[PDB]
Parts: sequence; structure tokens; C-alpha cells
Amino acid sequence: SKVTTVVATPGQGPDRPQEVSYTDTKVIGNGSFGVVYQAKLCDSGELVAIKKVLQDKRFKNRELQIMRKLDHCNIVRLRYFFYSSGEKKDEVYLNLVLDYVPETVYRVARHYSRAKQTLPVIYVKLYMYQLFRSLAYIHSFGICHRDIKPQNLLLDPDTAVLKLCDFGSAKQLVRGEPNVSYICSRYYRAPELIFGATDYTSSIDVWSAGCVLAELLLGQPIFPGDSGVDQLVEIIKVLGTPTREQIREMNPNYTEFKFPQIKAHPWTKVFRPRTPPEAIALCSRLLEYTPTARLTPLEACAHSFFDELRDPNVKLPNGRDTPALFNFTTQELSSNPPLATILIPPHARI
Amino acid sequence: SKVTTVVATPGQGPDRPQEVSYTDTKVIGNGSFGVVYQAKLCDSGELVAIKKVLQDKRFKNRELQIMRKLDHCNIVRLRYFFYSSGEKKDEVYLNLVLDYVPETVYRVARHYSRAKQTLPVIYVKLYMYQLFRSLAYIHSFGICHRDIKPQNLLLDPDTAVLKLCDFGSAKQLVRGEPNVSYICSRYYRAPELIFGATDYTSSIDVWSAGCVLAELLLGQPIFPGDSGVDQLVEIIKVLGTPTREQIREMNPNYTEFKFPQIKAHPWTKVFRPRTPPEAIALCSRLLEYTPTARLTPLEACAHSFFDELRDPNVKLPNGRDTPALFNFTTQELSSNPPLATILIPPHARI
Ligand SMILES: CN1CCN(S(=O)(=O)c2ccc(-c3cnc(N)c(C(=O)Nc4cnccc4CN4CCCC4)c3)cc2)CC1
Ligand SMILES: CN1CCN(S(=O)(=O)c2ccc(-c3cnc(N)c(C(=O)Nc4cnccc4CN4CCCC4)c3)cc2)CC1
Repeated sequence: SKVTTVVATPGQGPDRPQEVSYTDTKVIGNGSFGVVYQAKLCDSGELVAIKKVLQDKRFKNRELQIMRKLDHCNIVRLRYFFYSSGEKKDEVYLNLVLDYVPETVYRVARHYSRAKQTLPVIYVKLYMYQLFRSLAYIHSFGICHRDIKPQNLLLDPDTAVLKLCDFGSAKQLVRGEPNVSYICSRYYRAPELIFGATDYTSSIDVWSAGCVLAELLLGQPIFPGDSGVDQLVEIIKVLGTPTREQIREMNPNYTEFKFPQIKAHPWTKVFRPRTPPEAIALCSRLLEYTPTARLTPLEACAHSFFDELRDPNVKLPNGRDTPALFNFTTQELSSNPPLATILIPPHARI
Repeated sequence: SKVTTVVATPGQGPDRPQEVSYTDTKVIGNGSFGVVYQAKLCDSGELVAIKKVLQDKRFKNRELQIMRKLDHCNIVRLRYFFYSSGEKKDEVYLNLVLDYVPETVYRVARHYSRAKQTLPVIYVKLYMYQLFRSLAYIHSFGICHRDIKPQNLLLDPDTAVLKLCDFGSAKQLVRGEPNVSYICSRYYRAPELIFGATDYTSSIDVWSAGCVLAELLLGQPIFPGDSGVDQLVEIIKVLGTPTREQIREMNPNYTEFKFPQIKAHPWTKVFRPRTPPEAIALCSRLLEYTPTARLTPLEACAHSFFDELRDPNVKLPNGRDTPALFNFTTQELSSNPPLATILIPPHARI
């Protein structure tokens, strides 16, 4: 087959470019970002994804700057990066060589939905725990993903490994600095964002993760609607009408605007009867109006819902062992070090 | 079949309730609002739509108050309204008995898209002109629809009549008064809305109409994306980067965040080669960053693109005559009475 050779800089470590050869290049994604390709490394035979985006030279690429700083088992690793041409003549493309993860939470959730089945609760715990670990990690550097949604959550169906992807909307949130409210995808946007808040925190990713949990439990999005108004109506139908205080906590420019006085709906009636109570309690705690009232990713990891993952007898339905779940770093635990008493179970490999 | 009898108040004219009997009640829509039913009037045999919404009781329904004031050939008529119940006790339901229009621009656009065809240009002129007439009308009372999109544009395929529907998001915009920016559906939202502006005018409906025109010409949305950021990237790719003046016109809290410096793309390269130049010129003039730079609905009606509609020999493909197009009222022309020199052609003056 056609072999492409490039002089790529490694993602982590010293800036020491290497000749990287790859083959079997197929397009696997096309979006607002640019193009995502799948390719096989000639050396290892290992599969990779290459994200190709047009570079301005006007500034450094924000995604690359973020990607270069990260190393987590639940985040798609930046292996290399290089520059090229490809669609535009006289223009530069930045190419991010990333880990390849075969499936998306989006496609898997769709399979079950179509077959009128729900994703087994063991997978809901595995996928959600791993998402919270990735969130604890990025948040520990002050980095907010800002686009948490099923399409950005990659899975290995055989290993049960989830890896967060898309660092295109990612930004380091500094207190007092204003940020664009128009980030985040429909169904997954926190109420502060819908209200156009520019003072939001990393707790927007927690709201999004909570929407993803509720969707895997329901078999459909919890807060649908093609407009902010429709989305808010669906939120109010579950959470009840936000208080004047709760409105202030999100955006204080929307306090004088009248809302439909809906009763605070019991979260147990939202989900099917068989739904575990700890799953319901987790949603309740993530999907909160007051951004500060939401659990943190590290606290979410330590929630009762994930206890089965900490059981020494836990196994994957295919017989295999669970992937890495307890290899926490000092950085990863930094937000609340005592949580490691819950997080690292006695049996955890050492 | 099951016959339902109600004492309904007529939508327009004096408050003189009447016994309205209807049968063959089927659900035709389910959304954030409530339910839309189709029903047959026992009297005439005439088909109607009944919109059932849960009433707040604390205050009058804004959609009902808006509907009661309107009478236009390009707007779904409120025939009657009555109160009832459905879920279950204490809960009052407002029922709007409306004209039934058999198709949606959404479904029709979808048929052509699926068949790799485009809606014939004669229909693009007929449907778009009629939308602008409905917009000229509501705007003349200071009323902004705020949710212009293909799903809210109803059609009679035999008569080529378009009728605007959904007055759920409609509001009378008063200068100096702030309005929610979270109205309007993805793909159809004006840049001021994406930027969280609360000071927007009725020209948001013009942007939406312009998105609908470009979509009927392209065979797909002009500015897709599941996030405001993705939508804005698509807008910038066509319109070029907005100036700091243009950013100020939309939202002056976003004049500080800098954007990807993309050249002002020629609108001719956006559409297929066959696309009439006046259609391209119309999108160009509707899809403008500066809200004040956009054509008004009445000016849009008077645009070169619609000249074939003013031809005395114009006929529908089935042989029939074009629906009413020139019966302008003083109210309808109020924004710019001299435009009637272009709008009312000589053959309509006889
Ligand atoms: C042969 N098949 C395998 C299965 N798919 S799939 O649609 O399930 C799919 C598509 C892409 C990936 C993928 C694998 N590894 C990655 N590192 C990325 C990735 O980084 N994607 C990405 C980058 N930037 C922004 C967004 C994304 C999200 N993806 C874009 C394509 C779909 C998800 C994406 C995985 C499965 C298509 C091709
Ligand atoms: C047998 N088929 C006929 C064609 N359809 S359809 O989906 O094309 C359809 C659905 C509804 C209408 C319809 C006909 N007349 C109306 N007056 C309204 C209406 O008022 N709809 C409405 C009310 N409030 C908010 C939004 C809407 C928008 N519609 C609701 C369904 C989608 C369009 C809706 C027309 C065609 C379904 C049943």
C-alpha cells in the first residue's frame, strides 16, 4: 500500500522530531474541527487517528498546547504532531497523531436504543467512572473540556476502556476572566450556559457528564430540544422551577424573567422501575442548578454507584478483568487527597 | 366515531362562543409546548389542528393573546379556543383550534434531499415571498416570531400556499426592554443570539428566513453545528471574520475575544452553478452580521428574486394560478408605504 513518511515531533517530552511512517489511511470523521483519519503505523502495526486542522500561524494552536500537557489512561493521548498541506494550496495543516479507540458512546447508546434495550448497568458504571477520572485529571490543571457529549466519548468494547477526545473547545478557566457562553452541544449544556453566563466554572463538564449518565439510563437524552427555551422547559420539568437564588447562581440578568411554576418532580419517576437507587442519587447530585452544589469529578468517582467497580470479584461480561481504575496520581487526587481511602480499594495492585 | 362537543370562543371578532363539534382526533405533533391534534369538524367536514397546552392560571397565555390579534393569508388562523383537562385534576388545558395545513417545509425539503434533487426555484420564490409577507405583517405590530425554521413553515402543495405557525416563542419586542437570548433553534439562530444578546430586534427573524432560503437552495442547512461555536465557524467561513464594529452591533461583551481570520468568501462559490444570481444576492442581503444592514421583510418581498411572481403570466407547474400575493393592507405596508410601487404590479392595479 501507499506509505506516508513525516518528521513528527513527539507529543510529550523534549522537542526531538522523528521520522514517522504510516499506511492504510481512511477518513473516519469530518466535522467543524476538520478531518479525522485512521492510519496504521508501519513500525508497530498499531492503529492511530490523525486529526487534521488548518493552522493560521497568526497564533499557536490552543488544542495542541492542551494536548501536549496531558497523560491519562482515560484521555486520547497525543503521540505526535506535524505540519502539512491537504485541501488548501499555500496553507498549513496541523496534524495531531492520537491514540485510536474503535467505538463511540454515541454509536453504542444508538445500538441499544434501536434494539429497544438499555446498555447494561455494569457498562454505565465503567464508562461513567472513567469519564469522571478523565474530568478529575483535566480539571486539576484548571482545564475545562466544554464539549462533553456521547460523540466525544470513545470506547474499546473488548477492554471496556473509555477515552475522552476532542480538545477543540478545551480552555483553562481562570477565575475573574470571562469565557464564551456559546460552547457546548445541544442536550448537554448546563443552565448557566443556556442563560449566556460568561463567568462559568469547570462544573459545566459535570452537568454534561450528568446528562450523559441519565441518557445511558433512559435510552434517550434527558433534556432534549432544538432551542434553549425547550431545553430549559425539560430541565424545569425534572428539577422544578429554579429559585431567585438559583437563578442568581447561574446568570443574574435573568432574575426578572418569569418561569413556569412546575413542582419539584421525584427523580425516581424519571427513570424505569429497575433503575438502581445510587444511579438516581448520582444524577440528582450532578444535575443541580447551583454550579457549586454539583459533585466534583473526584467525588463522583467515589460515589456509591461505582462501588461494584471497587469489588475485588468484578469481571467484564466477556470474562476479562476490568481495565485500570485505581492507578490515581497525586495530581489526579489533588482536589481532595482523603478521597483515595475510598478510591483505592485494599486489593488495588501495588 | 367518537364526537367531542365544546363551547369555543371564536379567535377573531366579538366574544361570541359557539358549539363546536369535532371527530377523528389523531395526534400529529408532540413537543415542549404540549400536543397538536388533527380533527374533523362534524359541521363542515373541514380539517383543523388543535394545539393543547397546559395553562399557568397565574397569567394569560402569550401565544393566545398574540394569535387573537392576527389575520393574514400566510399565517395559520386561530379559528377558536376553549379550556379543558387531560392530566389530570387542578390542571387546566388551553386548546387552540387552528387551520390545518397538510405539509411542512421541513418534510418537503427532506423529500428532495433524499432524492438528491432540489426544490424547483418557482417554489423557493413562492414559499420565501409568502414567509416574508407573514414577517412584514407580524413585525408591523412589533411582534417577533423568534423561532423561524422549516418545521414551523406549513404548506399546501396543491395551492402553493405557505402558512407560518407556532406562536409559542412570539413576543412583542419593545426598544429598551431586555429579552431572553435562548430562543431560536439550532442552524437558524442569528449571530447576536449565539453571542447571548438580550437587546436584539425583529431582524433575528430575517436571519432565520435567510437560513431557510439558503437551505432550500443548497439542499442542506447553510450553518450547521450542534454548538454555537461550530455554527459561528460555519458563518465566518461564508461571511468572513466579523469586524470589531460588527461584533459591537451584535454583542459588545465579545469585542475582546479574537476570532479565526478567514477571508470574505464569494457567495457565488457557496451555491451550485445553476443557482440564480438574484437568489444569491438575496441571501447576501439577509445573512448580514449587522442586524440593521439586513433587508426588512417588506424590502425582501420587493427584491429582484421575486420578480417572476409579479409576472402576469406566472403559473404553477400543475396548471393552477398562483395564490394571493398582492392583497397588501395598509398595516402590512406600514413600514415603507412607497414599496407598494414595486409590490403591487400593474395587473393587480386593474
Ligand atoms: C471503521 N469504522 C470504525 C467505527 N467508526 S466510528 O464512527 O465508531 C468512530 C469514528 C472515529 C473514532 C475515533 C478514534 N480515535 C480518535 N482519537 C478519534 C478522535 O480523536 N475524534 C475526534 C477528534 N476531534 C474532534 C472530535 C472527535 C470525535 N470523533 C470524530 C469522528 C467521530 C468521533 C475518533 C472512533 C470510532 C467509523 C469507522
Ligand atoms: C397524516 N400525516 C400528514 C402529514 N404529517 S406532518 O408531520 O407533515 C404534519 C404535522 C403537523 C401539521 C400541522 C398542521 N396544521 C397545524 N396548524 C399545525 C401546527 O399548528 N403545528 C404547530 C403548533 N405549535 C407549535 C409548532 C407547530 C409545528 N408543527 C407541529 C408538528 C410539526 C409542525 C401542524 C402538518 C403536517 C403527519 C400526519
